[PDB]
Amino acid sequence: MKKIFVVTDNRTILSDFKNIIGSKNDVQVDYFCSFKSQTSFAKEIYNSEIKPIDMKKNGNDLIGKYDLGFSCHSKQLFPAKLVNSVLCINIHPGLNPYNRGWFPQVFSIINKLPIGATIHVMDEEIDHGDIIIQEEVEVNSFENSFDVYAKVQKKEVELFTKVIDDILNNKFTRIKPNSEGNYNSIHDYKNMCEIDLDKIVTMREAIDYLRAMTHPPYKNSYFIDEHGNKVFVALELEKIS
Amino acid sequence: MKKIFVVTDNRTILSDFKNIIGSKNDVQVDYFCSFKSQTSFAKEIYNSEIKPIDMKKNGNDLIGKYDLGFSCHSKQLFPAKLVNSVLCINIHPGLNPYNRGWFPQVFSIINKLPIGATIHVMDEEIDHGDIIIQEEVEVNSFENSFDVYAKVQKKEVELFTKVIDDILNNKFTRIKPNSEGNYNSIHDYKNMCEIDLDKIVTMREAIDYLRAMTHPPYKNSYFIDEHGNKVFVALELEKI
Ligand SMILES: Cc1cn([C@H]2C[C@H](O)[C@@H](COP(=O)(O)OP(=O)(O)O[C@H]3O[C@H](C)[C@@H](N)[C@H](O)[C@H]3O)O2)c(=O)[nH]c1=O
Ligand SMILES: Cc1cn([C@H]2C[C@H](O)[C@@H](COP(=O)(O)OP(=O)(O)O)O2)c(=O)[nH]c1=O
Repeated sequence: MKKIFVVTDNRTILSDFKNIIGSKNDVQVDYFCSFKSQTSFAKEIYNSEIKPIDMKKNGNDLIGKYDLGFSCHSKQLFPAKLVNSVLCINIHPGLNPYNRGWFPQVFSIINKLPIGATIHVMDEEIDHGDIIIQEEVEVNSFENSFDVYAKVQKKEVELFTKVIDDILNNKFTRIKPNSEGNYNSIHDYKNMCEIDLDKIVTMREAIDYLRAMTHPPYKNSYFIDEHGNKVFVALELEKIS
Repeated sequence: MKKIFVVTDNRTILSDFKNIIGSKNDVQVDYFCSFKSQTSFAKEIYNSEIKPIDMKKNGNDLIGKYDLGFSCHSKQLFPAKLVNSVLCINIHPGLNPYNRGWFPQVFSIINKLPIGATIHVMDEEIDHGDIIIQEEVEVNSFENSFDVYAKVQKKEVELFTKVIDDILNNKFTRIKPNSEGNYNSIHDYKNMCEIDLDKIVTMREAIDYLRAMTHPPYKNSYFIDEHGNKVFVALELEKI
């Protein structure tokens, strides 16, 4: 009777996991989310389908109570000794080791490194340890950050569905990542948000930039005009074929 | 009793002109439209508030019956015999002589020549005769073609309200354009609509181009991608 914890701040992921994991024998599972997340998850917390936790403070208190941990779309990072003492697996919206860090799909639309989904064993470093399973996702011309994120998310759930048995059976793939690849900080993102009106680019590049920064309902890219107006920009694309 | 004819394919222009002209004395006004609004105007047709006409063919059959002609957001050209037969005045959504012909505001957002409304006497050429009155409108950074056009169309009506009494009394300002300006044909406009993915531009330029091509509900600018899907693009801006 494996005992499992799952940390997420995503409703859709929370719902998919429950589905996949609740289907399984010999499994008990507690679900946690973050404190920043008290409202998004107000009906479910109150029903206690999930429970806030400060992983920074108290993550290490789950040592000894669980056999297996999962992080999927989780606002928080797991403490080292938790990760070094319990098997913790991350289900991640990018293709390690490319565009590790913040908003992988945004950076992929711009810099053309592969994007996809990875499930990997957690280590002390971010998006860094043994890969269990991962798959690339196509970026089409007509897609923005939101469409690519949504393909990635679905691939995530399909890949976890494919490997959850092996993991609960504690016999599963572990492959070293092939290079260190690259990381993008939240500051790297923030520096791209302000459009530089004088920057020289092809139309291809302006479009790829505008679509990479388009993800309803967020407001991301902007310019500051003459009169000091702050104007946010988003792009819409439609395939007519 | 001054006999006037008005040609439009726009509902709000139609009821605007009804309101303005309809508050004047000693005028009798007939309204016309293209056969292409037959359906979209059917209810006004049945109430004889307006009546389609095929200008190309039978426009000249208006010769002799009116003292004064107006065109405003019509789909049709007045035939030239009708033009030289009576005073015909165009109420026009551009600032003549800049960006005459197609979608003035779209070219102006890109090429920066002014935009505005112009009320002008019609001659045989397009967007060309003596200017009665016209006024520039501003293009702010956050506006697309829809936004600017709406401002221009509001201005058209304003200007017309200001000069209709003069025109009715047959003594109104007519100045010649300061130059021949420039004209943009359908061929110019269509070419502008296909994006050149390889063209080098500032981001200012990319954004001005795309906002100039944004005009809900239409789909205007597009690129052909590597699989030859035709992809239409539009931009949203939001001053915060
Ligand atoms: C905050 C924010 C998000 N987005 C887009 C791009 C992101 O890839 C996507 C989802 O981000 P999110 O914060 O909605 O939701 P998740 O990916 O659901 O978020 C969680 O998992 C991530 C791995 C963590 N880094 C986040 O802290 C955590 O909240 O939404 C934007 O376009 N603009 C934004 O300001
Ligand atoms: C027909 C069409 C119009 N437009 C925009 C540009 C034109 O300035 C604007 C107005 O033309 P239109 O809506 O044809 O109506 P009316 O003569 O009643 O105004 O719509 C497009 O952007 N694409 C199109 O295909």
